[PDB]
Amino acid sequence: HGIRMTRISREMMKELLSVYFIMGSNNTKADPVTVVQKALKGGATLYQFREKGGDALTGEARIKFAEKAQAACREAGVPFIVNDDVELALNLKADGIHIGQEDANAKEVRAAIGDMILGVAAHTMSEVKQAEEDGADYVGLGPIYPTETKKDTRAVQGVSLIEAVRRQGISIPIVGIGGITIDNAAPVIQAGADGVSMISAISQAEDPESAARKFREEIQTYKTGR
Ligand SMILES: Cc1ncsc1CCOP(=O)(O)O
Ligand SMILES: C=C1C=NC(C)=NC1=N
Ligand SMILES: [Mg+2]
Repeated sequence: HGIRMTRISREMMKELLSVYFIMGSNNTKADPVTVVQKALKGGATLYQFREKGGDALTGEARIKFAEKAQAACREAGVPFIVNDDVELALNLKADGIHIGQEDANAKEVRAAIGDMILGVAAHTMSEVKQAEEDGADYVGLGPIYPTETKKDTRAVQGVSLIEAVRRQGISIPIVGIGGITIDNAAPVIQAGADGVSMISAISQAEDPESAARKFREEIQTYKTGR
């Protein structure tokens, strides 16, 4: 994955969303970069650098951690997506940026990043359609299930929005997020999602590599079966 000179295709974007690992240093008790490396080795298809909050690294320390995580992704041949930080994404030549509703304006971000991958968090039909109109390459829908990893969370919606979006004929790449585990991932794909994203199921697993591998196998099976 080099410098993109064209918008990513729907097909490729959907493949990348399969097992979307998201992590910051405060999401694990182990060595951060090591966990990322293990998740990639196990089979994560996309990684999002999400380092924020009172327990996260800041300044130069955060930037250096970002560089190492990006290096790990490059070694695994997996794209590196930055959460919220547009400047960081541009400075590191990340493969993409993921933003939320409270964040900035998707239209503005799309203009600033050229043909880089753009993900937008959406919780309602209106937000999903607006994200598509603004030029997002994918939307993250959730919380699907209960989760404490992110406290300022919206109401749990199961796979309701995913189904609604598909029923309306919207084909934008979708990834589910929120309390997803190997045990409850299948229904997310069955509802019409193109993959699952998670933090704790992998970051806090006693065996992150095996957890990621189990996810990879499960998701592939269900994509073929739907
Ligand atoms: C970042 C985020 N956004 C909505 S729910 C959530 C947390 C995902 O963490 P976990 O996979 O551990 O529930
Ligand atoms: C809120 C989010 C929604 N979707 C994804 C993929 N990541 C997030 N951090
Ligand atoms: Mg955000």
